[PDB]
Amino acid sequence: GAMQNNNEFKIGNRSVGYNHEPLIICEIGINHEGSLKTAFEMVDAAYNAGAEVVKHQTHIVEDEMSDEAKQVIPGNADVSIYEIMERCALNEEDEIKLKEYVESKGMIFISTPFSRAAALRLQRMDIPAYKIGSGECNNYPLIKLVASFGKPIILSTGMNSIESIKKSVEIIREAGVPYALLHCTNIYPTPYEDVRLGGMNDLSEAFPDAIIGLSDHTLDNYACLGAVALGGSILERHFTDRMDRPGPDIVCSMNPDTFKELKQGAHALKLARGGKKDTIIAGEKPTKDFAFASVVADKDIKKGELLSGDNLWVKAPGNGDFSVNEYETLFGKVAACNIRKGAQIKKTDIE
Amino acid sequence: GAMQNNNEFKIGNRSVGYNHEPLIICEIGINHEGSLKTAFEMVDAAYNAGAEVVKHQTHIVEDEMSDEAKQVIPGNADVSIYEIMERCALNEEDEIKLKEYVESKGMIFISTPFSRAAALRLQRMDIPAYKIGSGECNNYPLIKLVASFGKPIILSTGMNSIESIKKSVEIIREAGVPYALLHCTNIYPTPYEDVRLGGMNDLSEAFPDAIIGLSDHTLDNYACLGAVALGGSILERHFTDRMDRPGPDIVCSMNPDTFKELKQGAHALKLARGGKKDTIIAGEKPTKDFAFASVVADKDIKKGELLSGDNLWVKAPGNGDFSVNEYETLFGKVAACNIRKGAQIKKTDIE
Ligand SMILES: [Mn+2]
Ligand SMILES: [Mn+2]
Repeated sequence: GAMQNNNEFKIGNRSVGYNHEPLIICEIGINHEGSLKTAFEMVDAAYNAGAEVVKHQTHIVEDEMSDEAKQVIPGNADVSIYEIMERCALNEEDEIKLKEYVESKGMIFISTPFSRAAALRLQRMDIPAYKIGSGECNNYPLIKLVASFGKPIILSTGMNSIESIKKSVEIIREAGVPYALLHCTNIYPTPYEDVRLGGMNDLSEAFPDAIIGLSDHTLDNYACLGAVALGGSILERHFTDRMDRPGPDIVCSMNPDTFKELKQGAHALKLARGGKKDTIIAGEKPTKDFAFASVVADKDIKKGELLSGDNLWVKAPGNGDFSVNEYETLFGKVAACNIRKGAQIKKTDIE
Repeated sequence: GAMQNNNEFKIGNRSVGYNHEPLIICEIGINHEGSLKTAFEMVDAAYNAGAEVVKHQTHIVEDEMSDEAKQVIPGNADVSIYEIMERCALNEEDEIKLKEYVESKGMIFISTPFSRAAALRLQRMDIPAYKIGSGECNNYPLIKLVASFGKPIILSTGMNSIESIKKSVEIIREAGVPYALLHCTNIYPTPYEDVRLGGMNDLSEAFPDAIIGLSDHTLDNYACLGAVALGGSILERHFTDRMDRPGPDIVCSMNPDTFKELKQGAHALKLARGGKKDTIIAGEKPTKDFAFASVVADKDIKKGELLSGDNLWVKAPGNGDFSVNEYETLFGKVAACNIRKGAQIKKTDIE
């Protein structure tokens, strides 16, 4: 039940929450490999595919990592995280041009700051909402800074327990900004078996004021579609204009075609999800009228004979005086006239 | 939580339940339009597509409907239900040949009896499990007969409230047979908005011993995929060898290609569904090691100076002596030596 709720906030003019259309975040991330030309090509592909939001990563290497980062390699690469981020990072001027380009296509630009310096850059740019990546979910000092900007926060929760996340949510609530929690697994790519969609329920139950979604790094749309069925309001996958691009995140990115498929599926499952079993569906009425059973004579019954389980049965359609629900209530009734085998039992057939 | 359970039973050698691979029932139904040749063509298409189960409908018109049925038209047709069933019904000899053909392809044959006579025919054939359609979900006399055969029952629950279904489940439990409940909406085709996947949860909560699934009549796989994400164990769609076939149910049927897509998606979502947020994923360890923050000097600190929020900050990677969680614990500590701006704070750097 927890995920079926009225929680909502706006990112600019776009309302997100269970009662709204799911929102797909196209995470270009570092997929541009440091090139504004490639980034624009990817923004073009997102726009033409029907995207509403393009998300960036804001990398200021000096403030985001210490020299130790030069000695440590990610699971999906063979060089240091420092080398990757130095290679892919857009400087401030280029990132400002990227935000302008995204907005010139009528889409929303948001980003993930990976540092204090990055957070401050985005505040100067006045972005409408902040994403906090799973690597920074336990970075309470950074979250406190970002929350002070007064914009909604979308918090990815991979690599963190509910217990760890509580401290971040406390900081966010204290700042008085609305927020979303995205369930996430940070393996690039993520196997289906590690997704644990049930994590979304767990988050929603622990944090009843949270908007809930999924950030994903599997190779396809199945996990995100499943998330929508569960009640997810925000979906995030990395995004590329084409799958032959180089880069460590390309492998789990969606492309224009698969984005379009996700948007279509998300809409269908937004419509199909939730609701209640007992809700009466007007469209079924012709089916109920022909398919439901009425009580019929199973033998010729003479006037004055007793109705029973031996001489009554039930058959479609549902327009007879007695429904199958009343079948046993007729036992012991007296035939008021001769009753023909196969005929519906009428109220006038009994005394 | 209700749908995440250990409930199970077998249909022949095939185990069904939340902890098993989802089972897709290929409901040929009346799609053969009364022709054994067409029925065999459809069985061939199901086999070659990878189907495990072919489901029939067993129609003995005299016992399933009274003469009133000649005056009533289904929502998805323009002739009487009587005319449709008389046209499509396979006689006993032909239905026996159909069961043999399905089994000769190594698939399981089950069927839905729409009458007492049909139920008795299937008992003579010794089918491994019985399906009860939504039109018969409130046909308590028929359910009592079928349950007496001692085989598992798969009960569709469209057009019926939880209250109505309780009476059928009582009968089933009394007979001592295991059972599944399929959530269902009986409009042909069903709009996404009428699916109400939440109905599955409602059933599971009301009937905690039930295996739970979805029977569907939408135009595509989205609803069934959503059902798998929720914990569904049995999926049913009508099945045709090709979509250009005539017949009132063809429109919402899956074909070989879309069956294959559903089977693939059902497997992915069987893997991805459920689980817990706090579960530790071994594969994320390299990400945690590079991405998590450690405490660093934010200024040159001279020996004897106090550590504080002004001269400390936090940065990746996660191999420093102090985690971001310990950031505030260092406030007021005394520098045991000169500490260089940007360096990780070490245990030997404090008194
Ligand atoms: Mn990511
Ligand atoms: Mn059906």
